Amino acid sequence: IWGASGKLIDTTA
Repeated sequence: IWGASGKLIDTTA
């Protein structure tokens, strides 16, 4: 996950 993957999961890891 880098930035935003879809909508709800927004974490830089």
